Amino acid sequence: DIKISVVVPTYNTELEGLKNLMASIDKQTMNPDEYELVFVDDGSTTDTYERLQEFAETRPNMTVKQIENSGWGSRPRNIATKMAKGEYILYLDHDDTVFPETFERVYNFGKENNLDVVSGKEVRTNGWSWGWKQFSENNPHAEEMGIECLLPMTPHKFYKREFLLENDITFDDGARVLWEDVYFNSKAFIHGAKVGILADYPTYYWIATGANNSSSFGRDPHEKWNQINKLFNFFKDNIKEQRDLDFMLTHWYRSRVLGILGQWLLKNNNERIDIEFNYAKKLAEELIPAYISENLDKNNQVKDYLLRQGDLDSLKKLAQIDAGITALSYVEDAYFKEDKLFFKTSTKMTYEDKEDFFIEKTADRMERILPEEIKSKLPKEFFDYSDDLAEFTYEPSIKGRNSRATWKIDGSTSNVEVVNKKANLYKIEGEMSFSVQINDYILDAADKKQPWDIATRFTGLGYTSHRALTIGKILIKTALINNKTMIVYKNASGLISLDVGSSVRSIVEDSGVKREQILIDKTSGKVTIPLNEIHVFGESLIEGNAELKPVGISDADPINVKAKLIGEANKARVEVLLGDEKLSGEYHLVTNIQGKKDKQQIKITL
Amino acid sequence: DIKISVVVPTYNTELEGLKNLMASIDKQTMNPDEYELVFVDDGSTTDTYERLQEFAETRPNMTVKQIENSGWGSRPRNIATKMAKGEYILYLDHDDTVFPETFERVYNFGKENNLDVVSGKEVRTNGWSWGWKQFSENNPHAEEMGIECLLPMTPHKFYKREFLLENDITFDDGARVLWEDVYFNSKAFIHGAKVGILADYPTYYWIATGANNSSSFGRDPHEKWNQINKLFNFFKDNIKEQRDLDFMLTHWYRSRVLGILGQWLLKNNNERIDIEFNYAKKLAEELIPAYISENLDKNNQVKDYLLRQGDLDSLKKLAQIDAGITALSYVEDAYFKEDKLFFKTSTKMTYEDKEDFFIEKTADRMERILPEEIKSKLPKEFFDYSDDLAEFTYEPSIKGRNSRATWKIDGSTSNVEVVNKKANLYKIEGEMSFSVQINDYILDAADKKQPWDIATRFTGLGYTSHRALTIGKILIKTALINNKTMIVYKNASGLISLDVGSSVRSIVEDSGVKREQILIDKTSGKVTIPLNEIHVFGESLIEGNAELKPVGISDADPINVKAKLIGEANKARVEVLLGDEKLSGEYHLVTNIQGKKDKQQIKIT
Ligand SMILES: O=c1ccn([C@@H]2O[C@H](COP(=O)(O)OP(=O)(O)O[C@H]3O[C@H](CO)[C@@H](O)[C@H](O)[C@H]3O)[C@@H](O)[C@H]2O)c(=O)[nH]1
Ligand SMILES: O=c1ccn([C@@H]2O[C@H](COP(=O)(O)OP(=O)(O)O[C@H]3O[C@H](CO)[C@@H](O)[C@H](O)[C@H]3O)[C@@H](O)[C@H]2O)c(=O)[nH]1
Ligand SMILES: [Cl-]
Ligand SMILES: [Mg+2]
Ligand SMILES: [Mg+2]
Repeated sequence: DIKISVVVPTYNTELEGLKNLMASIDKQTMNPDEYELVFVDDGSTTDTYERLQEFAETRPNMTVKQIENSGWGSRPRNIATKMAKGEYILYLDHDDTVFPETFERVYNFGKENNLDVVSGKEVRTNGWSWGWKQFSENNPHAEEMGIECLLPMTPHKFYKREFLLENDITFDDGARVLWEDVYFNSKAFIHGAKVGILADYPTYYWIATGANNSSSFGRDPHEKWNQINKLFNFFKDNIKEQRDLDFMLTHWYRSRVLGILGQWLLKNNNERIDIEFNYAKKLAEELIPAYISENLDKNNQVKDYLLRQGDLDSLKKLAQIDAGITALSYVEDAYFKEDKLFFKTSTKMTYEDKEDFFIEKTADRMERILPEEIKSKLPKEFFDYSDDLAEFTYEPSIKGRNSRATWKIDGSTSNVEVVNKKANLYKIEGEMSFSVQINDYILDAADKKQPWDIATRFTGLGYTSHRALTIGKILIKTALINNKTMIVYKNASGLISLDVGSSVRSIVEDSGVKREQILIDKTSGKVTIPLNEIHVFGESLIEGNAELKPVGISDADPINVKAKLIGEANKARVEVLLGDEKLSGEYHLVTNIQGKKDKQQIKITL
Repeated sequence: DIKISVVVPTYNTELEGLKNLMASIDKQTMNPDEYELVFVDDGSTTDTYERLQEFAETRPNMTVKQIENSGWGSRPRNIATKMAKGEYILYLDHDDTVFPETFERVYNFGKENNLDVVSGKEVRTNGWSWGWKQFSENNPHAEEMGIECLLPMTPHKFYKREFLLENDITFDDGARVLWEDVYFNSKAFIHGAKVGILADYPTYYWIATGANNSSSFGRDPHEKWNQINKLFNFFKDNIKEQRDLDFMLTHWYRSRVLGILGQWLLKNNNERIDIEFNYAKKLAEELIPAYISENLDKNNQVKDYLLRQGDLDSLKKLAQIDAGITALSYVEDAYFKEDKLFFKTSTKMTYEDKEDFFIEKTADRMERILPEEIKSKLPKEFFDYSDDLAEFTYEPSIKGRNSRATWKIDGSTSNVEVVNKKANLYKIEGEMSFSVQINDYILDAADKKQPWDIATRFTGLGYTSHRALTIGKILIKTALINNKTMIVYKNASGLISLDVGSSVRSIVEDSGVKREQILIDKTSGKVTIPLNEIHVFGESLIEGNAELKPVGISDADPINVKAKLIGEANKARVEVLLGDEKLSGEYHLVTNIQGKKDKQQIKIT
């Protein structure tokens, strides 16, 4: 009785990625006798099928089958679903990987709460978030929130196999379609799936390669909007719950239809803009009710209005007025305190991190700044930000540079003010203070030695700016906290990074060394090297080593000796143990804690 | 009867650079009967000597001579100076050029005021200024200021030949030559030269190339500092007036000795740092008197005190703390009013255009923010800025992108405030308002069709930040002012540029067209294309042409037509006068005013 079936459609699969896929499944904490691997090759030209069988040689739970090419992943996933015998199915693409505890955590979460779909936290290579809303907390009763509980609607979730089979839930392969994972997840919810969200552990890594697509399907504007029309018609005809239908109509109208009416207009030729604008206008009139836009922000209500009027020229004019609106955060102070790293940051809305972004106070109204030729074409309520000045968000986030996983940094406090800069003009300014407990984000053992990058997420007046936290001054601060070496620093791009476990930087080199305070107890053979500036909390002992070379003998072998990085009584030191090495004269001394050597140029005389 | 002699030392000269040099000499407004060219070739490995003899065949006023290679430009200039016959000598290098009206303006200024040296405005390829202080106004009595009137001490000035001969002022001839033009200018002032500054017209273009400033001295630390000791010994031995000695001592101590104790410490290896620090310490103790440090700003006093204490570790920490301090200006407003373009800018001292730079208030002192380890080692007055919160400057400037010439924009009002942001911390914020009268900077004819780049200059607390003016939002605004097409815009690098004369952009393209208000007339064959967004001041009548080409023809060869951009009242228009040419049909209309053609998709049938 198999707990999990891994459905993997392959087609001309790149060999290295296929090997990484196999290693990520082999390293599951779940016992191998309790999951199943089903690979369906979709008529590959490469030796992919031969290699899939070569992989299946060593695995009594991996099944491989070859069919002729179907042009997409829908057909192989459906056949593999009919071949599977596990309780839950994971649709794993041939270029992705899975985190090592995914199978065990997901199944126990699904079995305990009797879930039909488990939406586990998904990681993507690029970006500072993915599912920032939906992956914010575990929710075993997520389907009570509505169909939103399945976003983002990738197919990389865990589905109850008998639920799919009893409701005839398959990927649309009889027709050629984009967003097949959106159809698949919506059908799952329409038939009443009990959904749970597992957000406290990264379950799936969706990897950005360089060859994600090479087909003629979807690249032209006519096929694109044919697919968009088919998706909206699918919602209006199949979603029976009014709340769920309104969510899907609002979410997809805002992102894919109104989404071409902003900066997109500045990145495309007039021939393409004219084609897509007419399609979008026609869809709004034909499929999108007027009430959908009443629950949108002021800016999206402006785009919706001008779209239905065919006033593309005003939209182009608005795209240029809006070009560059953003909110970058600067570090006001960064310091360690007890076992945490503390930050104080500040931001404001600007054009491209330069002059201030402004709104106007006219009478009792807080208005968007527009030329009077634009304001004379719009309902006056659509550029009035009065009822929106308290809807600002300002939050920190972190991202592991190895795992690519992103997390919100909890416990932060912020405050956004609408301040009168000059005359009747108002700028928007934010301040925020937060701390980082690095253990919150260390889930796999690999996470203990990793660089982390800090970012801030600012939303308001309809704009969203999620950008790396930055600092102008040189920032280098080290800490030895409960056996964790930590270095917060301005990296070479001017952004804020945090190294933990000497992944990229040397804590001895960044702390400095009191050279004139080095002690040499030659009877015990112990060389003590006090570190200069370092925040030490708790007791630490990190084993490492060091290298000695006789000065002047430039070709000499390193003399390998043991070393210890010690934190105690809020001081840090490196102790080098000479041991049985007989030494006489001056020597270069280089410490090697956690695989990172210092550049302090230490010389001792023995 | 020669007014100017042009001394040109040559050595393996690039042909194109020499041809440009010869071209800029021929362009002089002065009649060639009143100037001469004296070339001394320092024994070139290339054909440079035979190229010089070729240009001198057609010009009777050019003398060419070759010598054995001396290794530097000092000896060839000295030899050309003995054979020159003019009243004034200009030392011109084999990779530079001269502005068209230099000879005439310099001689007239020098002869009117009986000057031994005319220090004319020098222009460099890179940077937003050159001689920002000395080249700020004309001064026929510049020697009243002291030896400072000759900075920057390049050899690219005009020297009365009789004055050089009578005082035996020659270029330093040696096997190891460095800053020879500093000695030459200093010796000129030591011998009591009447100096005049010609600031209102750019006289010399010192060009940067791919082969500049590559020699053993200045590339090797031991020879570099041996030359620095020669220069300071020269100052104390030869300069006799205390005012001039104090200036040269302070200037060169600050810039070349203390100048390695800042950001230089973060760009060099510890081996070279130790070598040059010990040289700098020994030189400060032996050649620089103690009172010299009292002429310096607070940050330089700190560097001087820690240098004499040999405290390199504190200096390295201070450089780390100081890294990135700057001041970037943003456009708060930019608009055309009357005949000028108006700007409202703002700035604050920051680290790399990010978080604020702060100073800290304690009791009655405005202190630099420093760690206690360093504050404990410093005299208390040296990190107290309170006496220096008054001496901020905030000024605008312009640079011609073709001529490379830089100018200060006058008439601006600015205000720098020290603002208590939070707690006891104080930031430094400045506001500025200025206008641009482009006729101020149009001197030569080529200056009419040029891009102009705008910059701001901020100084205070010992920092100097001269950087391009920048804007984030899309900025495109056009103007037609007294027969001038002017377009202020954000360029491809996010900086403020002003195109005058359509050197980059089509003013019709950026202005828009009232398409429905196109007045047609077969009575005279003149169509009228009104312009939408443009600031029109005064009457304008620009000349140009246009084309007419039908729709959808394979080998469509257009027909050329006359066009005129008209500026009348507060509105602007294009008059594509046809008269008599072709027949009818659906054609296009691409105007071509001042060599720039619009792309607004105009069709007339
Ligand atoms: O003719 C084909 C083409 C693709 N595939 C399979 O389709 C999957 C996705 O292909 P991939 O190269 O990973 O595309 P991506 O763009 O990275 O994948 C995203 O976009 C796809 C297209 O919508 C979705 O199917 C995926 O779930 C989604 O992660 C893989 O298992 C392939 O083997 C086939 O089996 N046959
Ligand atoms: O063996 C040589 C080498 C150079 N030169 C001349 O030296 C002059 C300056 O050299 P250049 O190639 O122009 O270099 P730059 O770095 O541009 O020159 C700057 O730096 C020089 C060294 O201080 C000064 O002499 C110059 O005036 C100054 O413009 C030119 O006229 C050369 O022909 C010679 O006569 N003989
Ligand atoms: Cl440009
Ligand atoms: Mg993929
Ligand atoms: Mg040169």
